[PDB]
Amino acid sequence: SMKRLKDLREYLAVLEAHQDVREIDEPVDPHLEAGAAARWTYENRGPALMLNDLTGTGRFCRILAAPAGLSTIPGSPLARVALSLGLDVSATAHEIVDSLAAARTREPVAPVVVDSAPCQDNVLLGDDANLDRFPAPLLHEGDGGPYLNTWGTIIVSTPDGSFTNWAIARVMKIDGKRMTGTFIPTQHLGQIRKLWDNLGQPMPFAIVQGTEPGIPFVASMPLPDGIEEVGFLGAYFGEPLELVRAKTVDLLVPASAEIVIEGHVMPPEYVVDAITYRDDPIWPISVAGEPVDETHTAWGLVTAAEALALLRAAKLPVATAWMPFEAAAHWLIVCLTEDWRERMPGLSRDGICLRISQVLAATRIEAMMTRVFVLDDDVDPSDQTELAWAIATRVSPAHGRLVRHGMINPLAGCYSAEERRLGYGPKAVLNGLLPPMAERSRRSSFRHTYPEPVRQRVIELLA
Amino acid sequence: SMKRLKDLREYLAVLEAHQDVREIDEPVDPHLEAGAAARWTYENRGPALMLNDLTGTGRFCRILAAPAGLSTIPGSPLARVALSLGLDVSATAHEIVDSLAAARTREPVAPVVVDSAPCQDNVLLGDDANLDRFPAPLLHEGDGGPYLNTWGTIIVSTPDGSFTNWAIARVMKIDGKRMTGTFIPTQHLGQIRKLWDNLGQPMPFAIVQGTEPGIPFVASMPLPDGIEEVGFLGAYFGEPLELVRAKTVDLLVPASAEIVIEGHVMPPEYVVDAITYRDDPIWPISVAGEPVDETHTAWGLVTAAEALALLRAAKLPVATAWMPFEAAAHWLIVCLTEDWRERMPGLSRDGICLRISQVLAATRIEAMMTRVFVLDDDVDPSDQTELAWAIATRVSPAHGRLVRHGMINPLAGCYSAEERRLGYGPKAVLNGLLPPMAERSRRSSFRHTYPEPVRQRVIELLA
Amino acid sequence: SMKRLKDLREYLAVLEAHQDVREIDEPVDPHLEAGAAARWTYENRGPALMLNDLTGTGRFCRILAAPAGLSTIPGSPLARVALSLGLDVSATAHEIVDSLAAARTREPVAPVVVDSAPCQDNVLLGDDANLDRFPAPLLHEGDGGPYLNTWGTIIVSTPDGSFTNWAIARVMKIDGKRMTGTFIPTQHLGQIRKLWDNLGQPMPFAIVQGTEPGIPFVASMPLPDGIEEVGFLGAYFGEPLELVRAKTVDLLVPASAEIVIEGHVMPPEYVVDAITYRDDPIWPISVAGEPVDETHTAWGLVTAAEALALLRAAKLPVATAWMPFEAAAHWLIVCLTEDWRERMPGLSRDGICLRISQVLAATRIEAMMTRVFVLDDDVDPSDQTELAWAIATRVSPAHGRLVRHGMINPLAGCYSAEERRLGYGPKAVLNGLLPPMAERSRRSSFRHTYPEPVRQRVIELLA
Amino acid sequence: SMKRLKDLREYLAVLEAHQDVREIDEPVDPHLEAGAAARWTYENRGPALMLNDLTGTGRFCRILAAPAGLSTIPGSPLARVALSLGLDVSATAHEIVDSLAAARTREPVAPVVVDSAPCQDNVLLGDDANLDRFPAPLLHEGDGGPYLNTWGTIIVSTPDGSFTNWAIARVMKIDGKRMTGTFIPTQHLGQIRKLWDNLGQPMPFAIVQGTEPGIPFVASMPLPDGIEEVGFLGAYFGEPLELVRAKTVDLLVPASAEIVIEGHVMPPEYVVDAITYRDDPIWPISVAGEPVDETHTAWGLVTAAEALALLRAAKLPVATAWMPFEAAAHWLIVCLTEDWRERMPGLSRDGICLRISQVLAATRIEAMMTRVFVLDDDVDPSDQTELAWAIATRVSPAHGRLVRHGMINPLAGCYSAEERRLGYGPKAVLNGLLPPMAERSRRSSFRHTYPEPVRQRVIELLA
Ligand code: NA
Ligand code: NA
Ligand code: NA
Ligand code: NA
Repeated sequence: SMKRLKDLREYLAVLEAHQDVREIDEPVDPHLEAGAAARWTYENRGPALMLNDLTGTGRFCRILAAPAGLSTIPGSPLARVALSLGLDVSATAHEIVDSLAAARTREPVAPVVVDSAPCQDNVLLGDDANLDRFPAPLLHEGDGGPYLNTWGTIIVSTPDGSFTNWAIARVMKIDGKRMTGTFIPTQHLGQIRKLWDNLGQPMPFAIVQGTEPGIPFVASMPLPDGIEEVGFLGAYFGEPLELVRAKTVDLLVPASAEIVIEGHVMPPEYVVDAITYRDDPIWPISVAGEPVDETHTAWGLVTAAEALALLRAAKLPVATAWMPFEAAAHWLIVCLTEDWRERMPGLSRDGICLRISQVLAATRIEAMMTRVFVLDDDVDPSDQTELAWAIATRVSPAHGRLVRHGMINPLAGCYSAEERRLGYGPKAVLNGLLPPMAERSRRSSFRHTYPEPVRQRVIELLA
Repeated sequence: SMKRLKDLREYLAVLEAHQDVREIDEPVDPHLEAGAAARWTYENRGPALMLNDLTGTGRFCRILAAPAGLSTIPGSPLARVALSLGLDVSATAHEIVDSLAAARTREPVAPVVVDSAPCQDNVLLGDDANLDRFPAPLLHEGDGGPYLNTWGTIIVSTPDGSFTNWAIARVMKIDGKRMTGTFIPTQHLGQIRKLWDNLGQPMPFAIVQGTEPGIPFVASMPLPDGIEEVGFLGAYFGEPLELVRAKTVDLLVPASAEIVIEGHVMPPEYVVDAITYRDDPIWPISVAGEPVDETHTAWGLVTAAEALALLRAAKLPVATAWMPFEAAAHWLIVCLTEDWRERMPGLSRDGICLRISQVLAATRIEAMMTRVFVLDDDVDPSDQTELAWAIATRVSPAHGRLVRHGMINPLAGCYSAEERRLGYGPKAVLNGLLPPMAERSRRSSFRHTYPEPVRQRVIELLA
Repeated sequence: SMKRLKDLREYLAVLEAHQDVREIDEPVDPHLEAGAAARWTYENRGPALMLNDLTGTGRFCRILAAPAGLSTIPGSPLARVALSLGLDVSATAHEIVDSLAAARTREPVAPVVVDSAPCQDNVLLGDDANLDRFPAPLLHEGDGGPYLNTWGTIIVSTPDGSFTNWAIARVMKIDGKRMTGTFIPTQHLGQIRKLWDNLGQPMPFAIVQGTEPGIPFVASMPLPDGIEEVGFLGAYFGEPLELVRAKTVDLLVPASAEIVIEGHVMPPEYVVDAITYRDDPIWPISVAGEPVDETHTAWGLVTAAEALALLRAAKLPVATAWMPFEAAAHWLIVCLTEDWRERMPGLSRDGICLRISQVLAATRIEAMMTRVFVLDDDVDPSDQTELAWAIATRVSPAHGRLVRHGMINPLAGCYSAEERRLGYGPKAVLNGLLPPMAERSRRSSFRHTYPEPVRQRVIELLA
Repeated sequence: SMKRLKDLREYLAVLEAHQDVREIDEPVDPHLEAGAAARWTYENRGPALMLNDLTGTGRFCRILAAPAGLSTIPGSPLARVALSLGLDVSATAHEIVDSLAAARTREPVAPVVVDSAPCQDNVLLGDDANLDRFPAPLLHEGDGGPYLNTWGTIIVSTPDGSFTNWAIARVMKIDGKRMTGTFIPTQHLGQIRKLWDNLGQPMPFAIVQGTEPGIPFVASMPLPDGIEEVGFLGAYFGEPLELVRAKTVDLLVPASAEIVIEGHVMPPEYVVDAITYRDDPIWPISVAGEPVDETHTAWGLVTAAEALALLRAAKLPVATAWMPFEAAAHWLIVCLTEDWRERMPGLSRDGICLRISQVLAATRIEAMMTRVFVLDDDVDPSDQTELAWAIATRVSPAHGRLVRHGMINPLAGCYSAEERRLGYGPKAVLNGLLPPMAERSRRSSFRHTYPEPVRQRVIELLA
């Protein structure tokens, strides 16, 4: 019973109904103010912002800030993530990652090609296809230039057209016709780009902004090599995604897009050949930084879902997995089921942490995990206070730490200059599992230390 | 310019004015319901509760739950602590610990003896001095019996009457005339009790409930041997505390008390000889458990203030110290001033962490510190999210950890059964200090990454 | 100016001249006594033994015990290794590993095919090719059966005949016509066996015993995939090795062999089709166990030479590398040149240990290195006492340790049952490098603390 | 059945009988050559040297070098230590430390005062008591000046004359009448000196050279406060030591001395008032440095015996304790009895290492132990190769390490400049204990892997 939102207009109408989006009619400068407005919103847990009037381009193209920031909906901080993934506004952290991990066990659903889409109501070709017609947000003071892609999806196919990857990567503006961005060889955009370099031809590309809200989550997900995001999205929502043919390149793009930037990557510069957009386009942005923004609510969250699916595929009894937002997507929490010993009869607590480390180390996501804490599932790892309490009271100050050295996340902060320069540094797995213990010996709180009738009576008096 | 609240009535009238206390007129059972009501309040950040009607004793003696729990006052979660310590309702974590540490550098102020006090308006002697007249709260299902003292102060003097210690220790009820509690030889109540055992005489004692709100904070503070709490309280508030002579023992007690239990500790059982109380007495309780209760807001907080004073007395450039409530008073955070290298020219980051560890290890509080994180003072350690972000992004997953083994806190959770049985286990100091770095290279947030006029303009549009 | 010994007779005549081989004319039982005689010899640093008379087969086939054990030659414990590798009887540990590592930078020398060889003076075919004609030594009480190969070389080619690997692996006798041994898929015998399994044909093989003494050292060496041992041996000695065609299989075998066992590996059982041998054959054995035997003098030694070549190929300033015999080939010592900082200007001591760990982790030999100690080259790592002194006085008891977890050596002793069962466990790199220090501040000994004339004068008086 | 050697002449006559002392009749310079001659002797395991003719003083006073260096006696490297402690020339490492630890459980034996002694046959008083009459050896190039005491004993009493400590401490010559040396407040010479400073009087002292060989071993032993060395020596040998009254100070000195230097320590300079000596005096020296010298054979050895006695007094099942000479007295090895689990039923391997660490940390010797390895007693920790093999094959590369930080040995090499400057650094306890294992699963050697008759038969053939 999914509640898939089919485009950004539907997503915004649902946020509006829950008073979780605010319109700003005063002029906002894309030079630093739009980015600062997004940071204020994340950090104060404000409503998403629709910047209706931007210096330089006026009311032509709106900007959506904090598209999946923490929500203002009372009692539902994950509501933007939940709604983006077609779940109830009050879906829990565990229901979200479990829904994504469950879809990894299902067969991919091929998309369907539609003849027309609102994203092509307006078409700009040749010299008219110029990025100077749209906002060029300078998101942070020290950035190298305007970051045109922070929440949109890059689409590239292999030369034969048999495989297509969808990915969010940062793209910076050079001028009105050119953009640039990194093509890491360990990522899929780079692997596909190498195939176009071997044939000696420019790689065709498309960048879509403001699609249905589920796409940027799956485009952030580190799926295995050879698994298409569009197929996974189809299996996740239980129906085909509708794609439309691009106007100047042989690529299929989401029909739900607000804006489509088409072109070729020269053998790294993106060259714009066409820009298509629906009437009154909206360009979402994501302003990465300290917690909590979409680096944490989308990228780290879908990385936790992928870890949960990989650990379960290795038959480990993992109740849930989560990348705590306060740890800025540097940490993975792995919670084992209460009966993990019955499910894995031959291993001690140290043994199951060794096995988790071994399984995670064989996957694509291992370098992202600066720390993995292994805990019992009486802890909700999305509850900041309960998670800090469990780590402080269950992880020894000296033992239960399994260090590995190898490839590291170059964006992670906890590395020395030498470790960064070598791309070689430590990653740890910390054992916070308890021995078999009665609920009242490991807890001391309202819900764990008082009989049901006493709690009921207190709830009647106070709630 | 202190704003000292002189008794519990004044404290409660100030909480009432800020809508931070709620009266419960329905009957509440001291058998588990009062304790459960206190846990619900802590965990939901509710107003302090005045339980006006208790099963067994009716409206005779009221119970105050969550006397210094987190406050409901908007934007002021530490308001109960701040008001208890005579500070503004909005005093920050740093102003609180800094005010306490500043008083450790001042000369003690001797108390003054008053002839009469409201705590002696009603006097019960002999067979009338029976604890069965007052509530006997069973605070948690598995407790050994009713805990009569969780927030009151125990007063004991040395045989010569030259030195008096005030301390909060748990006291359990045996029957109407007797109570029991531990007398650890490493603590001051035990050290003073040994002097009464050498002379072969029962130690006189007094337990006061519901005093002025500052007393339980200083009675929780692990001050050095030979420093009286009453003298420190006097130096802290900048005026003498008023004491009154006890009716059946040669002891001075706070004139601000709600209830005074007098007696002798038999050579360990407390035997009640007299009970005195003011009209409509209030018996506060503290229901220790998971975060956040007075174990964290008072005991861990005053332990952080004592650590800050000890580190500063060793000439270390410590900006602030704090025991994060989410880590259940297991962790100390030590923040160094930005110019610590100018102040300590001969030490590297590792060197200053070694020095901090050496200084803390020579003090009475070292065994309580399961982990100490050493960080820069651009982090507010009382901000849960910023603290977790700083630890995750600045503490290496492998290096910068200084482990010591020795005496441990027997109540701390992060120890194995063998470490607890030996009383011997690990304590760690973790280095999260950064090399010299520009603000924009170590931060990415609203307040650190945008110019003042851009932030002002965003605040005008959104706040 | 190599001094290559061309067969086992020449090797034995050189040991005889230095009184480093002893003949035992009394009968010795291959059931445990030959193995026990080899252990006594290793452990007491006795001469190599020529067992002239064996129970069951009499004087037909002699056994050579401790072929490369520590030598009795005064002042030359490595003499058997040195002579085996064509070096002077007094070649140092460093000259040995440096000679092997220098040959890794030279082009391979193709062997030459000779028409006849002494190893085919006697030929046994069909039912006559029966292992019951030769000794079947039970080397240790608890072994599964007789180990026929402990010091001989297994020869296998790829189906096309374009690539040949030579390797020492343990082979156990089943009966007179069959033997068995492990074919690990991570080793070359297994990788080549997989190619014969794909075609669905039995893999032809040959096992040679008692070849020229240099062959078992290179057959123990973990060379990169695609580097033939015969080509390396040729480059090392500076001349082609002479091979002869096997009688019943399309394989080339060393013409210097004492015995040649030919056959096919059935898709794991070795089936004997022919046995050829020179008059008065000698079957060498190696009896692995505690230090010091050929596990240490040959396998660990050639593994240190391969590590030295790999570290130098990555441009690291490595003076020498060594696997100390007392650590039973569990440890690698890496010594840096005195001017390593001038050669690697951008790295601290920690940084160069990180780089060494990164380089070693990318190679085939990483899992063998349970511990790597990185030291200065003022330490001779082949001097037991100086090495223990340098580790104790230069490796911090807490810091400078870089742990990695991954594949482990299943034969290494320092792993728990769970780490062995998972094949996953810790390997460490320990930093024992000093800061720049004057010779007299880091040494206190005869050769480092007294002027040249004072030492000369003492040598004149005492030596 | 002790074989106590009563003076240095008897000790030297016993070494002579075993060809373990060599006389050098050629002139040797005390300026560097005597020290270099001692280093050559230690490092080449040469006989002890009697330097009969010294530049400057001729044949007046002989020098004994390497008094307890490793012995030349075949199969008995510890013979000088064994003979010094009244044991058989072939006493094992374990018999030596066990004999010393057994004496710690016996009542002290008061000495006896004799009227005359050979050490007073020649008496120098006033201006004749001048150190320029005796050799002034400059033992190492960079020393601050001549070290007059390296193997002799300093004798000091408390002002009341109720307690006397005997200790070896380095004493440097200033001129003919004055010497200097450190008086560490944590050591006994300093503690006794503080009592003479409180009364405002110079502390009388005596330095004895060339006593009976057992005295420098006990004068090196870190016995508890209040245990006199003379009483311990008496209990160890099972008879009273004979003392003689000093000529110019109220002190008793060993009657077995070669030379007695008497005087007062000025409130730190030793001032010489009298020198007494027996005919043809011998002045022994000890030239500390790299292994192996008396720092290792005496100081570290008696420290291992004291650790063995302290661990046994805490009821730990310790088979033996040893400070390996190759680790330069930086390491303690603690071996547990095979049945330690039966003797300590409630502890795991980690638990017993925690308990050992806790017991050692409460003693005077804890700061000396940079590393403690806890092993099973199937390992002889005095066998260099077996010890290195056991550490490499039984101590995990990552786990089983218990680090403590605290006071360190300022002479130990394994500390950074910051740790030395603070006097604060890490000390580790490493767990090398095995789970219950059959002899053949943990050993592979001649004595452990072959039946008794097979070994007997091999010994008959080869030994
Ligand atoms: Na992708
Ligand atoms: Na106190
Ligand atoms: Na090979
Ligand atoms: Na002493």
